[PDB]
Amino acid sequence: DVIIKPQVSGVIVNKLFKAGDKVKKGQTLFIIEQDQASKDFNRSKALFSQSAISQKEYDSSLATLDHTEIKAPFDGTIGDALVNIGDYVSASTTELVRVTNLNPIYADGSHHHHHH
Ligand SMILES: *[C@@H]1O[C@H](C)[C@@H](NC(C)=O)[C@H](O[C@H]2O[C@H](CO)[C@H](O[C@H]3O[C@H](CO)[C@H](O[C@H]4O[C@H](CO)[C@H](O[C@H]5O[C@H](CO)[C@H](O[C@H]6O[C@H](CO)[C@H](O)[C@H](O)[C@H]6NC(C)=O)[C@H](O)[C@H]5NC(C)=O)[C@H](O[C@@H]5O[C@H](CO)[C@@H](O)[C@H](O)[C@H]5O)[C@H]4NC(C)=O)[C@H](O)[C@H]3NC(C)=O)[C@H](O)[C@H]2NC(C)=O)[C@H]1NC(C)=O
Repeated sequence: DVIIKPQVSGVIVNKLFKAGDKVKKGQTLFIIEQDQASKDFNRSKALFSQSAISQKEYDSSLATLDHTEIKAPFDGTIGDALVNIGDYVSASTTELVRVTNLNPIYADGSHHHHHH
């Protein structure tokens, strides 16, 4: 009784899942690219340990258009795909795929919390 939803709004990049297969708590299934990979989540392709990329005038293409992998909420069963790759999608509202079986598990800690 749960539906797989992303964390942002952008465009599908890929799908590492199957129709009628099982899922895992934190298992990648979908992917969406957006102009916002959080300020404390994405680790970016690489870093600047030193003068290896010359950030002084390095390229910007290597630091943008990040991607957000959509991992299942909890192990169980996954249905089919509603949309396809290369198709723009909205925030969590996008119910491309849904998960069935198992109980509704939840235990994250990224951001957007009002429990203090
Ligand atoms: C997603 O993909 C992208 C493609 C990728 N980007 C690119 C371009 O490819 C993204 O990576 C980028 O973004 C991430 C995070 O979003 C990473 O950047 C973070 O980490 C960096 C270090 O590696 C930087 O942080 C450093 O600089 C800041 C200031 O801007 C902080 O330092 C300040 O504060 C300190 C403590 O308060 C010091 O100040 C104290 O000492 C002085 C000395 O006199 C004074 O007395 C002060 O008054 C003191 N403080 C107090 C309170 O009294 C420090 O000197 C000061 N700097 C300045 C200039 O003033 C930071 O340290 C943290 O600071 C906070 C509060 O400031 C403190 O609470 C923490 O304890 C402390 O850790 C510095 N850290 C280091 C290790 O040097 C970035 O600014 C930081 N981001 C943010 C939002 O803060 C990544 O490296 C980025 N890459 C590039 C190329 O830019 C990628 N990921 C994400 C998440 O987007």
